Amino acid sequence: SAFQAAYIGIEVLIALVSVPGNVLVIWAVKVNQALRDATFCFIVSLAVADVAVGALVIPLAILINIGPQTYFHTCLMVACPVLILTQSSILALLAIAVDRYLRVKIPLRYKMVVTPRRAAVAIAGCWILSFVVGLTPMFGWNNLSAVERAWAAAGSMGEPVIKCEFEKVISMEYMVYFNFFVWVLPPLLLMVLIYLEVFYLIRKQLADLEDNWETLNDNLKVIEKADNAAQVKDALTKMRAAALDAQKRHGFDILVGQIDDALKLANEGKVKEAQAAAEQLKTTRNAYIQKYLERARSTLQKELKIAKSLALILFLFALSWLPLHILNCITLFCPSCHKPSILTYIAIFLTHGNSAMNPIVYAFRIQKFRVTFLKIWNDHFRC
Amino acid sequence: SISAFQAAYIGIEVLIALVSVPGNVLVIWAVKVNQALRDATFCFIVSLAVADVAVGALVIPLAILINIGPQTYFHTCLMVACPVLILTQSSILALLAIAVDRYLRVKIPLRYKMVVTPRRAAVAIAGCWILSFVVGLTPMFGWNNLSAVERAWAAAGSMGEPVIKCEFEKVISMEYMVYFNFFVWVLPPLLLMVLIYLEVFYLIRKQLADLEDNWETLNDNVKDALTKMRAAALDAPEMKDFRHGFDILVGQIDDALKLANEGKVKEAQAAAEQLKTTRNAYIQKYLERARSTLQKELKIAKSLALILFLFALSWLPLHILNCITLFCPSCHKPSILTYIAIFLTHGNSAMNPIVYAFRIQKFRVTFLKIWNDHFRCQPLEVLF
Ligand SMILES: *S(=O)(=O)c1ccc(C(=O)NCCCn2c(=O)n(CCC)c(=O)c3[nH]c(C4CCCCC4)nc32)cc1
Ligand SMILES: *S(=O)(=O)c1ccc(C(=O)NCCCn2c(=O)n(CCC)c(=O)c3[nH]c(C4CCCCC4)nc32)cc1
Ligand SMILES: CCCCCCCC/C=C/CCCCCCCC(=O)O
Ligand SMILES: CCCCCCCC/C=C\CCCCCCCC(=O)O
Ligand SMILES: CCCCCCCC/C=C\CCCCCCCC(=O)O
Ligand SMILES: CCCCCCCC/C=C\CCCCCCCC(=O)O
Repeated sequence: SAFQAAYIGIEVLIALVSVPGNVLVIWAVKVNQALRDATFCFIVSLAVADVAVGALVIPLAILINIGPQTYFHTCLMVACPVLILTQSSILALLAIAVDRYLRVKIPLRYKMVVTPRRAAVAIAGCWILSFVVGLTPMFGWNNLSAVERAWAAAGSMGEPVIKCEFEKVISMEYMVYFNFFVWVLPPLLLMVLIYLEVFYLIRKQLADLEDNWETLNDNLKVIEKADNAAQVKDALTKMRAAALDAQKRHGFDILVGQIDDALKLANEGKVKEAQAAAEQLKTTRNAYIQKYLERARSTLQKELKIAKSLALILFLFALSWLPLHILNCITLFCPSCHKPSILTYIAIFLTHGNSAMNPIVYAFRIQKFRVTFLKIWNDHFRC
Repeated sequence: SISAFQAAYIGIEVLIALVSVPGNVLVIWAVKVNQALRDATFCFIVSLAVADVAVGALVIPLAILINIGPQTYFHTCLMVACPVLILTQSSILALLAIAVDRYLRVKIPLRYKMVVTPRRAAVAIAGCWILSFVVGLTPMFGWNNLSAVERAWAAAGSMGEPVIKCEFEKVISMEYMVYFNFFVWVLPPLLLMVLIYLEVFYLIRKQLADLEDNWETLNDNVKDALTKMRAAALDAPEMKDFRHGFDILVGQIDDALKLANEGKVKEAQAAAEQLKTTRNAYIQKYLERARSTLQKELKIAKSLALILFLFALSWLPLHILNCITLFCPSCHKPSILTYIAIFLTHGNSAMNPIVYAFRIQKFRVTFLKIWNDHFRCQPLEVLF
């Protein structure tokens, strides 16, 4: 009794935290034009899936818990929404990971590559494939034949009426081989790899800017204290090459022009005059080049900042979801093994609970959601 | 071992669905892309289209599956019967919204934009669907023949839930269909809409009549003429040109009137010639633009009315059939009359897109653009 009330209460509480948060996430993206980006469009899809868990999956579980025995088909139908919705989440996250990859990987062609319509197609695909994976049990892959044998062996007519249990209607072979090994693990590992790559790229790109910045300062010391024009030329050419790398506009025009005006001397062989260019290059550097460096730093570090937040979401997803899979694997491979009910129950509470986390982590980590949620709260949900 | 009649039913259903789904998807497409259709009326036409897409994509397939399929549990047949009830109810309320929107424009044109706002239109839409789900899901809450079938199942002497040939009249209560759905949730909306449109026409025809009255008053027409011209003027980027056309006119009417106090006709003819120049210079624009904008209000109203007429004409037979089955269970009614009634209702989901294309100019131009830009296969036309 009190345990059932506790289950129902915890479920109700998880649902009560889940639904408003994700509705608020979906709200936040619609109102705010600063969140009109591919990443956020997938966060809306991911939020929608979480709203569906709290609004549909958790109520069904409670209704099945408090309810009577059901037909096989009834229990089979009720088992699928969570399979669809959980699958949608994974693909939605994978979309976010590849979107995060593409930005840093192909920044010049990003806007022409990743377009709203393509993002929409990608979204639609996730849901289509999610319905495909989640409805597979409805097509036939289940224990119907296994239960019909026991129903006839017991000697009962018509469709099997049973206590609605997941393991009674959904095939563990399906859950382990099809769902987990094909449709969970490879996306997870691929995403885990993609993020490592995303960090690797950003850290290297940050390193390259500091490399170019230090190269440009280091060679000014070489030019200012050089004996032979050959030393100055070797500095100037590397400074130029560094400037052409750093450019990948008009500050760089003015700089590279002054490097050419310096270089022009080095062909004749006059060091004295080359010091006059060096003083101007320092003026150009401080006039123009600091801006590019600082803005590149800030915009790269902003790419880094989000990546961590989006990674944390993946970590939380994986950490929330892996237990219930491990449980499905150990039940399949070791049916002889006993596994305590509390471990089963906390695993299930973690999965439903995962629908509450995203809105909370967005509020804590992502600045633009924080400012919006406050505005929505103040303007609409304030006492 | 399938009957040619069954094949014909399935084929006609499939064809109706094949005409219905693309048309309404194209209607929903047309409103989204075109900013000229970003108006309250069209926002209800999207909701009405969505309902029709659902008939062709969900209701017609379910009917075919039930037709070709086996006997079902009572609950299965009860569940499958409801979507059409929801969707049909949505249509009526969506049309009623359109009727009152058409009324409000002509009734309160000055305050229309401040009254009928996007959010209010959205709330109104949402309401239609909520109430539609309420009316349509009522049978799922309990109002059905379950107890009536359970008696016969036990009387036959069979255990468990009733398995039966899935028929509408076997699971849905006729009392519900006649008293609740038809008498409360169909007829009053229909009659109210029928009244609203008559009023909408009445207003527009009178407003058109008044402009021609003022125009004819001005052209027929010293004091008795001038006072009527004045009275007509008081009744009567661009607003500046109208304002100033009226300044130039009323100024010349004052310059004419100035003579009438003294009493000199000869000179007043000099003003009359200038007033005709002012009329043809400025006043024709106001008249013609008012004519065009009023006649555009008239043009849509007829199209939207035709949709109501077609809806009522498509839907009333199946209701009459439900009433006569309820009140006269002894009465025999031929199957063809039952079948054409049912074909009409599913068919109604195909009509709206077709009538929009024929009558409404802005949908016609859009459907062509969507066809050309997305669904064109010109190399087949070149291939011929
Ligand atoms: S209690 O023991 O009475 C009890 C009451 C209610 C519930 C419950 O809410 N169950 C819903 C979760 C069912 N379920 C799944 O939905 N999935 C799919 C996830 C996408 C599973 O993979 C799953 N595995 C299991 C168990 C776990 C270990 C024991 C055998 C399978 N349940 C799953 C539960 C208990
Ligand atoms: S044939 O006789 O085998 C046959 C095959 C298939 C169908 C069929 O597709 N029927 C679907 C229509 C069911 N139906 C409704 O949906 N509604 C609700 C409208 C919003 C009705 O009101 C309704 N009334 C009836 C009949 C009418 C005459 C006999 C009594 C009930 N069916 C309705 C049909 C036949
Ligand atoms: C018993 C199952 C019933 C199935 C009904 C299927 C239809 C589902 C309803 C969806 C709501 C559609 C809302 C459309 C609003 C359009 C708003 C707009 O014009 O922008
Ligand atoms: C067996 C029945 C399964 C029912 C599953 C429930 C799913 C309901 C929730 C969402 C489905 C529609 C997907 C819409 C995605 C829109 C995301 C976006 O706005 O980008
Ligand atoms: C056998 C497999 C069954 C497949 C059923 C199809 C399910 C499709 C569900 C939802 C499609 C719409 C998703 C929303 C796409 C729009 C994305 C956007 O523009 O934001
Ligand atoms: C009978 C009790 C159950 C009631 C359930 C009602 C389900 C409501 C479903 C959809 C309503 C939301 C429609 C959104 C309309 C959007 C309008 C707009 O913004 O254009």
